[PDB]
Amino acid sequence: SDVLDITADPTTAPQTERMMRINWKKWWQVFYTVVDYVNQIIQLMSKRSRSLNSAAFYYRV
Repeated sequence: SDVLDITADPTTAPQTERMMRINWKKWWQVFYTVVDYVNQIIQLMSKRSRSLNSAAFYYRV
């Protein structure tokens, strides 16, 4: 497919190892996503100077 775009797909390995690694990467990716999410709030904090009511949205509800 394409000009050598797909020339490394047939690893032909129906093994639980790689599959479980994908399962682990799914958790691992969202684990850094939840961090990035909070990090984004910290970026928002810069555009929304004085984010006391924002960060403490818990008590705001």
